[PDB]
Amino acid sequence: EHLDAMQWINGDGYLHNVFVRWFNGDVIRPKTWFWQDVKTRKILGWRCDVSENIDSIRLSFMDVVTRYGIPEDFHITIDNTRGAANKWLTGGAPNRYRFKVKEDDPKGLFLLMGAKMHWTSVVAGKGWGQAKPVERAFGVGGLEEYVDKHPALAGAYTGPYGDRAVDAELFLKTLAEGVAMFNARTGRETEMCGGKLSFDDVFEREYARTIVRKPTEEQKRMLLLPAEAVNVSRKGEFTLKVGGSLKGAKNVYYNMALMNAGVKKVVVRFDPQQLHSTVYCYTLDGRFICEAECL
Repeated sequence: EHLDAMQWINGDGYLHNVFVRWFNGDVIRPKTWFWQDVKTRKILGWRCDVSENIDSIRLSFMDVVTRYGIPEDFHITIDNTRGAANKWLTGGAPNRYRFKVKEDDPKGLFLLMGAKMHWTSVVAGKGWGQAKPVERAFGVGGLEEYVDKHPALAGAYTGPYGDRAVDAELFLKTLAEGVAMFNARTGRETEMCGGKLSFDDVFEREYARTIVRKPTEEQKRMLLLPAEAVNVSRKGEFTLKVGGSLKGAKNVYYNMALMNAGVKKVVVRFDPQQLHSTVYCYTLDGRFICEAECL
């Protein structure tokens, strides 16, 4: 069969060999999850964190569908043949962000998005080939040249440290630029690129020949993490004591609709990266109420 851009995406992980001082002050080795388009080899999204966990899988996917939309025939692969995604397929401590996070099921969420999940290197019934490229350079490993071995992180690079540790902000900027350069690099030796184009070129060309649908706000919000219900004061404000892997803070959120309505408790959906600005409030039974701004 024929393969469209975005029709089949591969999820892969990467344990970085660089010591980084994270937002909470701890010096750790970051782990990043990447979603890659199988046809063009373009990296479409990622999330990096202190450890391997489902949160990164779930949130990087959200980034991909928000940015490119959802194709009508969508295949997703997380090759756990040799148990390589095992640590990633594990919900972290329920209090990894200090405040407690509600236990839910991401698997259910993907299937609802209209994604056919696969746990092997191939898609049954289609002669599309394999998820991971045979050429290490066309996959996630090819990024070590642009990231882990970038001159700027050389002091913190350990290879396959409180004084050497580089800042989380510098590492994350370097990661984002390495991904950009990996995609834009021309002269790619693949069928689509013919030794001339970059992954970006072929992706832009083929993506324009694909039929995708944009995700609704609700869909996008269902991929956000659910925190255990917090109380709302009479003023329509509630608090989240942020911490764990994130920089400690006692965040207070607000929205008029919260007081001028009926609720005492509310379930908060959030993106760890946006905790500082906007979260989404839901009733204990799941009805969306409104979004709240960090005061």
